[PDB]
Amino acid sequence: AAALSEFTDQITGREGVLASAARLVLGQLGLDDPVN
Amino acid sequence: AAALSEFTDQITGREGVLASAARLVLGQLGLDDPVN
Amino acid sequence: AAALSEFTDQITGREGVLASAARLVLGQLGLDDPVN
Repeated sequence: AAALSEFTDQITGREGVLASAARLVLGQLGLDDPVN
Repeated sequence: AAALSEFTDQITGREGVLASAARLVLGQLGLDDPVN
Repeated sequence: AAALSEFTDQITGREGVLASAARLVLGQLGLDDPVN
């Protein structure tokens, strides 16, 4: 009953979904830098 | 030809879409703090 | 009133969306070859 495949698939699918969506909404991320 | 309505609507709608996607993909954001 | 930007943006965004959907629904495309 190894069911890790479905959780990995959904994690990858929503990751791709957010990556595709956030590219064109001009939502910049990671503008911060470690300055401490 | 005041078309600002459509750009404002799409910005808000895709912002809502990414917010909806964010919560259930356990993607924590803003974990950083200003420590400088 | 140059509005080509919004049509280009939506075309690219939905193209990215369909590409994102394609690669986990195991929908193989282009399996055909020109054999004529």
